[PDB]
Amino acid sequence: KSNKINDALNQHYKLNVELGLVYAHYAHVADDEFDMPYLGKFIQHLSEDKLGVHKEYISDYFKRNGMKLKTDVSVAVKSIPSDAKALIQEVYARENEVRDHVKAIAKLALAEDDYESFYFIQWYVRDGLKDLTEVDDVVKLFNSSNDKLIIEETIKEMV
Amino acid sequence: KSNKINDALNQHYKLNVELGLVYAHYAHVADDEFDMPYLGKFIQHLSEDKLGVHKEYISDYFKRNGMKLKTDVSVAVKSIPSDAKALIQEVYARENEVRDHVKAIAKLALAEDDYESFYFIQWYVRDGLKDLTEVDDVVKLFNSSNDKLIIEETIKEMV
Amino acid sequence: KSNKINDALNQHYKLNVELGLVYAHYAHVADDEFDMPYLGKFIQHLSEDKLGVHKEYISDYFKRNGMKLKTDVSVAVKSIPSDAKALIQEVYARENEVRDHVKAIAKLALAEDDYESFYFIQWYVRDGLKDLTEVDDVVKLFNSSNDKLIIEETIKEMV
Amino acid sequence: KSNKINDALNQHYKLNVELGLVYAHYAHVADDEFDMPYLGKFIQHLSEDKLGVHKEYISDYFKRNGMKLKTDVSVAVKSIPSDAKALIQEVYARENEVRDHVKAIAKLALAEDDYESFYFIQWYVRDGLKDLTEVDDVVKLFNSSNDKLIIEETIKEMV
Amino acid sequence: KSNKINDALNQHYKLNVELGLVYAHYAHVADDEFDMPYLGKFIQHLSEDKLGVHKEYISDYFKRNGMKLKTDVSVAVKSIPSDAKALIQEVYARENEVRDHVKAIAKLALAEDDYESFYFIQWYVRDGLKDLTEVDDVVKLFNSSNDKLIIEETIKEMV
Amino acid sequence: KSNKINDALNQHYKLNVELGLVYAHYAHVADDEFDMPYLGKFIQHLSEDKLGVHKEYISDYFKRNGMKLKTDVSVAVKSIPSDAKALIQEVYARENEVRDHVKAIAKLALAEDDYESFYFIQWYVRDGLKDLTEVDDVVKLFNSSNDKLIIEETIKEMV
Amino acid sequence: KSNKINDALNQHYKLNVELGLVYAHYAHVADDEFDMPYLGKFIQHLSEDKLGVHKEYISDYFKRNGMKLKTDVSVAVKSIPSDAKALIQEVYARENEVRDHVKAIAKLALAEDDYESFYFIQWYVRDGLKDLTEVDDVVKLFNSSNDKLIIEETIKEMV
Ligand SMILES: [Cl-]
Ligand SMILES: [Cl-]
Ligand SMILES: [Cl-]
Ligand SMILES: [Cl-]
Ligand SMILES: [Cl-]
Ligand SMILES: [Cl-]
Ligand SMILES: [Cl-]
Ligand SMILES: [Cl-]
Ligand SMILES: [Cl-]
Ligand SMILES: [Cl-]
Ligand SMILES: [Cl-]
Ligand SMILES: [Cl-]
Ligand SMILES: [Cl-]
Ligand SMILES: [Cl-]
Ligand SMILES: [Fe+3]
Ligand SMILES: [Fe+3]
Ligand SMILES: [Fe+3]
Ligand SMILES: [Fe+3]
Ligand SMILES: [Fe+3]
Ligand SMILES: [Fe+3]
Ligand SMILES: [Fe+3]
Ligand SMILES: [Fe+3]
Ligand SMILES: [Fe+3]
Ligand SMILES: [Fe+3]
Ligand SMILES: [Fe+3]
Ligand SMILES: [Fe+3]
Ligand SMILES: [Fe+3]
Ligand SMILES: [Fe+3]
Ligand SMILES: [Fe+3]
Ligand SMILES: [Fe+3]
Ligand SMILES: [Fe+3]
Ligand SMILES: [Fe+3]
Ligand SMILES: [Fe+3]
Ligand SMILES: [Fe+3]
Ligand SMILES: [Fe+3]
Ligand SMILES: [Fe+3]
Ligand SMILES: [Fe+3]
Ligand SMILES: [Fe+3]
Ligand SMILES: [Fe+3]
Ligand SMILES: [Fe+3]
Ligand SMILES: [Fe+3]
Ligand SMILES: [Fe+3]
Ligand SMILES: [Fe+3]
Ligand SMILES: [Fe+3]
Ligand SMILES: [Fe+3]
Ligand SMILES: [Fe+3]
Ligand SMILES: [Fe+3]
Ligand SMILES: [Fe+3]
Ligand SMILES: [Fe+3]
Ligand SMILES: [Fe+3]
Ligand SMILES: [Fe+3]
Ligand SMILES: [Fe+3]
Ligand SMILES: [Fe+3]
Ligand SMILES: [Fe+3]
Ligand SMILES: [Fe+3]
Ligand SMILES: [Fe+3]
Ligand SMILES: [Fe+3]
Ligand SMILES: [Fe+3]
Ligand SMILES: [Fe+3]
Ligand SMILES: [Fe+3]
Ligand SMILES: [Fe+3]
Ligand SMILES: [Fe+3]
Ligand SMILES: [Fe+3]
Ligand SMILES: [Fe+3]
Ligand SMILES: [Fe+3]
Ligand SMILES: [Fe+3]
Ligand SMILES: [Fe+3]
Ligand SMILES: [Fe+3]
Ligand SMILES: [Fe+3]
Ligand SMILES: [Fe+3]
Ligand SMILES: [Fe+3]
Ligand SMILES: [Fe+3]
Ligand SMILES: [Fe+3]
Ligand SMILES: [Fe+3]
Ligand SMILES: [Fe+3]
Ligand SMILES: [Fe+3]
Ligand SMILES: [Mg+2]
Ligand SMILES: [Mg+2]
Ligand SMILES: [Mg+2]
Ligand SMILES: [Mg+2]
Ligand SMILES: [Mg+2]
Ligand SMILES: [Mg+2]
Ligand SMILES: [Mg+2]
Repeated sequence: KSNKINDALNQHYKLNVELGLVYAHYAHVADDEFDMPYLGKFIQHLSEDKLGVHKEYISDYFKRNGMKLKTDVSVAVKSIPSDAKALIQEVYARENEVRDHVKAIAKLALAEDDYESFYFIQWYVRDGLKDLTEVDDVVKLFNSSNDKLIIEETIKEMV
Repeated sequence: KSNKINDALNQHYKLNVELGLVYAHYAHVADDEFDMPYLGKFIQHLSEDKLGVHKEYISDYFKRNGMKLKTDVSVAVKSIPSDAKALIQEVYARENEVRDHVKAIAKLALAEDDYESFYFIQWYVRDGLKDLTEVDDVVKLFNSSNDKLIIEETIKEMV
Repeated sequence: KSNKINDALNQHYKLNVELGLVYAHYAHVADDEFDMPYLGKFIQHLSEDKLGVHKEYISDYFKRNGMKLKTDVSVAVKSIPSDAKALIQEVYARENEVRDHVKAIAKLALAEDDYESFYFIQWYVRDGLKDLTEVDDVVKLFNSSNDKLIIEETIKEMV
Repeated sequence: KSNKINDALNQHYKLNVELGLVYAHYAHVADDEFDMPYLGKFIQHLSEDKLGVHKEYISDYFKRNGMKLKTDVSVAVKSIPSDAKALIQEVYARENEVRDHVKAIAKLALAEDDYESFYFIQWYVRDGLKDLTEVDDVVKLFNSSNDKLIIEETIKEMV
Repeated sequence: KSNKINDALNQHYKLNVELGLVYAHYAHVADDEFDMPYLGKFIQHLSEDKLGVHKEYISDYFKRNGMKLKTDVSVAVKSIPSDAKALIQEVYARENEVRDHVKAIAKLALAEDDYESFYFIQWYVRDGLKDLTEVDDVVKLFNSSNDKLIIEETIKEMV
Repeated sequence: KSNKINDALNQHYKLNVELGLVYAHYAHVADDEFDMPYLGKFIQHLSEDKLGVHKEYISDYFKRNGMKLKTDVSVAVKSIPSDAKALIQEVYARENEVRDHVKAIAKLALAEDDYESFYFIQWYVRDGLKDLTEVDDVVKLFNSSNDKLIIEETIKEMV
Repeated sequence: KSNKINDALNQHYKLNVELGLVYAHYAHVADDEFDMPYLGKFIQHLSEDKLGVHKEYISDYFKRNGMKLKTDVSVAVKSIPSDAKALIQEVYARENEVRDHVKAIAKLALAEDDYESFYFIQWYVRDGLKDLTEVDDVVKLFNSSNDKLIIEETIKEMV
């Protein structure tokens, strides 16, 4: 097993956990402070996504190839974006950074001739683009209407 | 809303998140290092429990009564118990401490005449005893047999 | 049986009856004067709630523990809020006062060592918070959009 | 719209509310003090009848023809009939007075050439006679047997 | 675990066992000596209630919190009430005393900050009032009719 | 009716009640102290057997033939066997004594030419042998394996 | 088509055939000599896997891209591992070597810009890790218990 891939995947595990905890806070704020419970449910589903399969796939993959899991988590939510559009724009920015880290891991697996890892990362390559697409669709709405309740209703059909 | 109850519930939110992240690591170790995948699935279900409804009930309760959510999370898993029995014994110890914190919150709600909070905490009072009972049943097995595969098979029927 | 609990529960019976009659008027006004029939149906359901189980639970509880029922009802609706948002804001204020009276009854039952009464009041402790949450969700909409028909459509899915 | 019909219908709304609150008390007393829970359920159904459709039909009719609703309610139950037969005899007397008020409203609608109102009142003309028939059937039983449990059993099949 | 709560719950276990054995005798006598087999089945169901879940909940609760079970039972039925009404009146008296013991245990749990115990006792707080209500409904019948077969038939529908 | 049969059956009623209360304690101890919850459920089913039909058949038989029921119960569980095998061995000993008392009642019924009683006792003659067979099958396991969890699993299929 | 990829895939075809024939022998020995028929069925399923789709996918892929199939097979099973744990440990070693050959083919396809081949090999990259995981799970059991029949029973649920 590759130590650099092991480290890179342990950092991605850490990123998904910390992002998931931030999104859970953002989801609470979207509902409570911004009166957009469907925006909150959208962000909450992203939170459970990062804290669910996004982190468990890595821990399960480690079991198979003899890599070691590291749990080292530090996250504090110290400021909140000022309104709902800024809130989901901040979610978009974090999701775009996820794509960059995933790209680095794919590049490294090919450099290490670690084709089991390149394969494993394929899911994340795809899911990074679709999570970002789902978020971008929501960011769209805030530039498409000035009525929070119209946006809310549109979110309800986007699940 | 009570500031002391708000602080006490924010600390319990923090405890459930951090416990959930530790259990996820313990579940990985139970399977990978100790060859007890059903012990791992038992601990993993506890992890999803703490990181799921145990934390979301608090955030949802805050939305209703005007309390504020705090996300301040710090956890590192720096040593692992040496074998499976010590692993689940350590889970038992953490679950027993949960009962003590839950008791303090119930006592405080009555002191504050905060009966909505005393009510909310009732679930946790009960779930604290049953989570501890489920864990204690697993600790039982390691003193009841010296065969890991017998214990494993018994865990598989305890879900 | 406690005379003070009996008096406190008889006043709560009186409050639920009088609130129910006011809400029935408010529901009529929401539909007829303000053109918001779904706001009216929301308020009408609150009216039937107070005039239904909220009052009958008390009368039934009295049958069990030997307390006496008092019927002494006086209510006149002499002014109406000027628009729909003020109408539902006034409903919110009344529902928040209900929480305070419920809290006093819980405190008194513990003071009297009347644990059957503390138990009975638990439903009301919970229902006070959820009725207030349902009303607060509707008050949200009037600060989320300036289009009565958008608010109306959003109410129709909130039942 | 007719002001006299509006006033006459507002008084009938007031009568149905106040009668409904009295019957709810009578139903409680029939069960608790007189040991006739089925007599109580009979009277309770009359209570929900007056406090339900009997009052809501008027408020809904007002929405259609531009009449105004008045909520002005004053009722105290200060004495209770001494036994069950007197209790249901008192219910009969109140129901018979309802017929007289309904008759006055029908007479007035014809005098005003208000045929929408004469039509609306037709339901009440009929329901006044059948409510009084249902009550009279129960009053029958107390002159037909001296055994409360026989009367109770007969009430249970009369719904 | 609290020693005083342990003792108080062990005495309640003892009370439910001894009451259950007395009711089983009373049920036999209601059928055989008093010709009221449905009164007997009513009392027999109370007997199985006390000797069933009323005692097993305590023993199961002890397993969870580390309290010890005591079995110390002494009961002799040395006199029987003279007729059926006195028989069920005596059942009522015993059930009313159960409420008082349950109240003492709830008061003690709050005094000990034993919120798991206060929670456990909630069932008994409620069941004490409803068992007493069921018995009181049967005592009602003996003051409502002088015909044992009418009372019997009424009991058959009260289960 | 025979006075000696009446006395012999009243003593058997007393034996089944007292045995049932002891088994309920033994079942609690098998689960809590010995970590054998399925052994506990086996013993608990024996407890409900003695406290159920084993005692009610006698009380019902008395109703038919004019014998009198006596309730005189005295039982204290003052020592517990030291381990699970001794626990079920003690259950076996008590069940074997039941066979001897049942035999004495059958012998007495034939001596009294009480053929209704000899018939009634036939069930007990049979059930005495099968209850003892069920218990003996469990005692078998403790001499067949030294692993409590293997024994536990075998008990789970023996119901 | 690449001659080096053609040669590398023809060697992998040869490896899967020869491994499949060895596993078929090992499966026979696991059942017959070692009394572990479920271990035998596990190894037999691996045998049919290598001799089935693992070899036919290659021959079918050759049909599509114009590569030539070579059949050149030489295998003799001349010694058998001494016990069951050594038997499955030897299976593990062979499966781990399969991963190395699969890795070389993936590396070569990228070197040849043969992306149809890199794609085809992806299945094998994944199946190499899961076949090795399935085998490793069985090797686990021999270090988890010293009872062949416990291991056998555990294998039966692992299919
Ligand atoms: Cl941070
Ligand atoms: Cl690889
Ligand atoms: Cl830490
Ligand atoms: Cl409160
Ligand atoms: Cl007023
Ligand atoms: Cl109480
Ligand atoms: Cl009045
Ligand atoms: Cl007209
Ligand atoms: Cl006694
Ligand atoms: Cl507690
Ligand atoms: Cl004794
Ligand atoms: Cl005979
Ligand atoms: Cl060879
Ligand atoms: Cl290509
Ligand atoms: Fe919400
Ligand atoms: Fe996903
Ligand atoms: Fe950070
Ligand atoms: Fe903005
Ligand atoms: Fe995702
Ligand atoms: Fe996704
Ligand atoms: Fe829509
Ligand atoms: Fe729409
Ligand atoms: Fe739609
Ligand atoms: Fe596994
Ligand atoms: Fe749970
Ligand atoms: Fe920490
Ligand atoms: Fe250890
Ligand atoms: Fe839980
Ligand atoms: Fe739980
Ligand atoms: Fe087994
Ligand atoms: Fe099994
Ligand atoms: Fe099984
Ligand atoms: Fe309308
Ligand atoms: Fe409700
Ligand atoms: Fe008022
Ligand atoms: Fe306004
Ligand atoms: Fe409500
Ligand atoms: Fe409600
Ligand atoms: Fe719309
Ligand atoms: Fe819609
Ligand atoms: Fe819709
Ligand atoms: Fe009743
Ligand atoms: Fe009607
Ligand atoms: Fe009046
Ligand atoms: Fe009279
Ligand atoms: Fe009517
Ligand atoms: Fe009617
Ligand atoms: Fe009938
Ligand atoms: Fe009948
Ligand atoms: Fe009938
Ligand atoms: Fe009978
Ligand atoms: Fe019950
Ligand atoms: Fe006694
Ligand atoms: Fe008497
Ligand atoms: Fe009960
Ligand atoms: Fe009950
Ligand atoms: Fe009859
Ligand atoms: Fe009947
Ligand atoms: Fe009937
Ligand atoms: Fe258990
Ligand atoms: Fe049986
Ligand atoms: Fe004894
Ligand atoms: Fe022993
Ligand atoms: Fe039996
Ligand atoms: Fe049996
Ligand atoms: Fe089995
Ligand atoms: Fe098994
Ligand atoms: Fe089985
Ligand atoms: Fe075979
Ligand atoms: Fe396969
Ligand atoms: Fe070879
Ligand atoms: Fe070996
Ligand atoms: Fe394969
Ligand atoms: Fe495979
Ligand atoms: Fe099995
Ligand atoms: Fe099985
Ligand atoms: Mg390279
Ligand atoms: Mg206080
Ligand atoms: Mg006090
Ligand atoms: Mg005219
Ligand atoms: Mg205190
Ligand atoms: Mg003879
Ligand atoms: Mg190249």
